[PDB]
Amino acid sequence: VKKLINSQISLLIGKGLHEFDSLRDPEVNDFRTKMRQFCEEAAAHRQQLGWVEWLQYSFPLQLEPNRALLVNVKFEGSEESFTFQVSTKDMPLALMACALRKKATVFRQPLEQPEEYALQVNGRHEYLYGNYPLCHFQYICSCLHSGLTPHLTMVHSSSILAMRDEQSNLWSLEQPFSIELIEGRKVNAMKLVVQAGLFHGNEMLCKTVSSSEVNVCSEPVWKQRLEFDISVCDLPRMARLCFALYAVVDCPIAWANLMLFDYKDQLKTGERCLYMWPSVELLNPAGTVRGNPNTESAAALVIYLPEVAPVYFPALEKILELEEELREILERSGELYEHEKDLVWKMRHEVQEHFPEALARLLLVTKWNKHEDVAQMLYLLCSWPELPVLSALELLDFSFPDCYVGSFAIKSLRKLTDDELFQYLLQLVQVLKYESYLDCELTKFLLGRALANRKIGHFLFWHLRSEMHVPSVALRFGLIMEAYCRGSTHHMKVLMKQGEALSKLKALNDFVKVSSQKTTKPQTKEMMHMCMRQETYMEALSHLQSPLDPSTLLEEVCVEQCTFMDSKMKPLWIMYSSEEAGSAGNVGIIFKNGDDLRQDMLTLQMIQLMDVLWKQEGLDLRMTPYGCLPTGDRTGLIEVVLHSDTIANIQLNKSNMAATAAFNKDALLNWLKSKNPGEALDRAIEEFTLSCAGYCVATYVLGIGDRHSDNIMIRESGQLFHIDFGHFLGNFKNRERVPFILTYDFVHVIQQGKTNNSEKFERFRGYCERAYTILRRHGLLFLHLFALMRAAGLPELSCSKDIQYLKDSLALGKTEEEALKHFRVKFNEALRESW
Ligand SMILES: CN1CCN(c2nc3ccccc3cc2Cn2nc(-c3ccc4nc(N)sc4c3)c3c(N)ncnc32)CC1
Repeated sequence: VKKLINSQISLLIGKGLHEFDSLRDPEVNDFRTKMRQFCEEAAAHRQQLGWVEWLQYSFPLQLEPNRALLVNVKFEGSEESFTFQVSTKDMPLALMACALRKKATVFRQPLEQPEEYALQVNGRHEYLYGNYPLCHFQYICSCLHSGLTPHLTMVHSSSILAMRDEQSNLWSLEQPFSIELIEGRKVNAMKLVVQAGLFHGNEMLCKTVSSSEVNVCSEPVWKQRLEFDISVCDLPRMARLCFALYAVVDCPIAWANLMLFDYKDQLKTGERCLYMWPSVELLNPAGTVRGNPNTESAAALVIYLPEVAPVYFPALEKILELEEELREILERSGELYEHEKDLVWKMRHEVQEHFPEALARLLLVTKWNKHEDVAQMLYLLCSWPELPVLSALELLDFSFPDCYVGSFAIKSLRKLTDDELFQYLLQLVQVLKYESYLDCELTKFLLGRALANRKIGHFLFWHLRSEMHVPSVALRFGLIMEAYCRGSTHHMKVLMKQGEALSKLKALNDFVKVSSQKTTKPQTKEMMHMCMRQETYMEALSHLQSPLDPSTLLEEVCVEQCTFMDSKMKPLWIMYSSEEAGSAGNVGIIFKNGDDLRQDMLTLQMIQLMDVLWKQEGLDLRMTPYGCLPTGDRTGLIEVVLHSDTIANIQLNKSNMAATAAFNKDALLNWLKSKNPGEALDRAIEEFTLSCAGYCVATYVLGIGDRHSDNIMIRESGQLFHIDFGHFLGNFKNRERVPFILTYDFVHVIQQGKTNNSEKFERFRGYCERAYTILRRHGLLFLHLFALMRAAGLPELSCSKDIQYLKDSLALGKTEEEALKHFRVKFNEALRESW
């Protein structure tokens, strides 16, 4: 039975656990046991929560960032149901009470308090409970805007408890620092050099040193000594040694990095063999500090770590043993001349006292290649007041490589609400890539939070699982997933069911790719349907939680509605229905295989954020942040938005449609008039107008380029949205400066199909201005989030030039005033550009 579990984990994570063992490694071996402990105790806590608490773990509320309402309620065993009039201001308890009083009369009354129940959304993994107005609940909202009547089910507490039950599991060393560079094993055309250097973060702890010029063979021999311009007793606990190997007459060949203190803080010695990574300013301090696992093909560099006695980096305990100014004027870019830094350092007790939020600026002027300077910084750190989340996020960057610091950030991040934490999860994962060691505060934090909230849990898994084909993080992520599963047996089973669907989806897609190159779509579609109709398909692809959103259930797959697009990577359109969920169960997914959805996922998340900030301030721009999740190697899912189309498509202005325009510009409006007759039209134009304003501003600020009519969509409701985001930050395909954009087809619709409507247009103008100004108030939030993502190795997000795009598009350089004028400048341009 333990064997079975183990083998299912292996299948889930996509890498056998025997591959962990066979490395014979203390770091790994300790990670696995210590974490297993951690996670299982979390299982223990969970399996004894109160029923409500369980609900919060297992189906977290989905909330919003008056008038009368129709609701249909039913109880768990019967199909008999009741349809109340309720108030959107009513608490769920009120509704439950009504449902009880209705139960008690039909079924003549005993009768059992409302506080025993929770309302489940029919045919979804969603519930409604807690002291909230009914329309604070996302699902309730959905229905309101879209006409529909809420279908809920009274679930008694003991039913929930049955659920909970079924899911049970030294400064003494002054000499300079030297290594020996012996030899290697590898390929090129000339002469070979290695250069070395010591980094603490992006910072060099002294001048790098080079190798002497050796002939271009395959098994080079230096046997060199290499002494660095720092004392040994100075090295900071996080000192990072970096090499680059290249040829010369420059040809980069490979790189390699390691920590100088092992993970139990022992200064390392003596011999290391270094299995290097292929080669893409040659030095790469950010890159993984574990070696290439391709040990039969990686160039290897043997080095030697001299002995100097054993020596353990000091305990904190020891570390801790060791004018009327203008400093404010300097305290507001953040790059600064030398005297300026010396000031900060001198003033550092004042910064802790009267500018606690300047921690970061101080960490950067602090002298990490001087142990003394480090101990006082730390001294100060140990009594430093906690920081707001936004400063914490700043601290997570590569620039702050020290563990004590790392830990203080987590210490500030702990007050994250589950909803905020979810908003940043993508970033906190990509950051694991910077970790020096396996066992770390962050991982523990992520594991702890995942284990306490099944949705964090769900998405952590997929973020991790989607990078398994990436050698440099295969080991770390595989280990984290493993831990996670030890903490959740039942979830592991739910997630396997998802991997299986994915798997078949991959098989089905490959067959589609083949069949299509030997026949007509119609023919291929009928084949697709047949292969789907096989039991093993029918069964694998049905009854699962959607990896795009676990609260959506994909019940029965409607084969007659499935298809593929005949072009490119042949994506799959797979549709579901569910008797239980009624209309709400009619959902679809799109399976893409051959593209990289990572950058789309990032963009749509910045758009989701943008919406939340706008909403937090009372502006709902009617955005469509649809689900998009990479799940494997150039593989992932995209949520289907029903009742929508592409602009381009509506503009094929095909005869014998409702939309038959005499002039092409009418096409778009014709279509809305057909989807929104008589009185309904006014609504749709308004929707169109708000969504258009959001996407105008989000695409501008993000530098989303390559925008055709075939990657912009409208919903029958009026809402316009952008899809397919493959180039951003001006990086259209090299790097331009996309203007604000404004299609004339849209200005037509905003103005209700009239040539002048300054009235309607100048509203629109305001929307834009507003959406724009709010974003700016959270400029840093974007800056810090985009900074953390430089870790993903997204090729359109590599460097300084990339994030620059944002500072500018947001003009965080200018003031509340001059930003807005400057904005209007590029708005009227875009305007007069509309022919
Ligand atoms: C026929 N109508 C409705 C179905 N339709 C589509 N059928 C497809 C069949 C197989 C594969 C993809 C299809 C895409 C569409 C149009 N379309 N494209 C998308 C879409 C959305 C996002 C997205 N991101 C990428 N990187 S590619 C991509 C494609 C889409 C969506 N999310 N929801 C609903 N319809 C969508 C075109 C217009």
